[PDB]
Amino acid sequence: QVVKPTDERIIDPSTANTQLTGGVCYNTTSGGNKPLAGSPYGYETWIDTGGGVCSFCWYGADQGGGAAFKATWTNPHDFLGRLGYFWNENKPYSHYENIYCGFNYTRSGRKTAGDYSYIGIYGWSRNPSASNSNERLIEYYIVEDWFGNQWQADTSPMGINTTGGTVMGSFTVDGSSYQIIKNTRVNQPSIEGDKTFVQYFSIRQSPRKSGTISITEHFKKWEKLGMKLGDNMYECKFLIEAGAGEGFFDARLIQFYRADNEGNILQITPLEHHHH
Repeated sequence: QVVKPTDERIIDPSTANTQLTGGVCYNTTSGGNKPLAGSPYGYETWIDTGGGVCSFCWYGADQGGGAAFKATWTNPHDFLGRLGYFWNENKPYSHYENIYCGFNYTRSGRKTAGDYSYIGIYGWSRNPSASNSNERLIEYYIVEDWFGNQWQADTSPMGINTTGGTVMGSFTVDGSSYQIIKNTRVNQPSIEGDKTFVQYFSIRQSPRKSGTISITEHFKKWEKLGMKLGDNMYECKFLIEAGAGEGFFDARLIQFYRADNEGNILQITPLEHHHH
């Protein structure tokens, strides 16, 4: 019986379409999470110097929901820029309760991010007590949008031809069905070095550029399908990933908040209510 938060600090994503200015930009790999001053969030950049130049700019603590960013890339090799909650505190996802992200962005069009690309929520979690050694580390995506490619429209959701792995099931939340995929990465790079791990994906069947993501509902449905996250969630951040191409991403809103089952706010940016 989870009640949607209605708190006045929550920015309606559908009309949060005012261009932001005064970004602070990072053009190089950050080497993991880096906390931001005056902010609950941290950023990470993966900018591969064997490929092209990228830029990643945070719009700061006092506008756009506190987590808005802009990114540009020029023929990268798998650029990832991300910003949001960083945890790795040895607490399960359920400790952080009901997690929401309100977003609104523009981006470049179809075929401007290479053959694969991802926009949405991203992170990792650790489950060392899993019987299956392959499932003790988890990388996860909730995919709201992407840039399509030469063979598929950006209006058409990606499938397992992009993600790899196996369709485990589906559910409906936040106005769309989501396809749930599980993939095993065999001796691939990770936050624990090169090893076998699993990826969980929720793919939004109707892609979109603004709205609200009920993140915890994804964690819950993954868990009911046997896709366990374990007792140490690493992070929960908004992501732009571009395989290649020449494009941009520019958020007018990224707003994380957390709330209990009654809907009451536990954490939110900005912290204070809106004097005239």
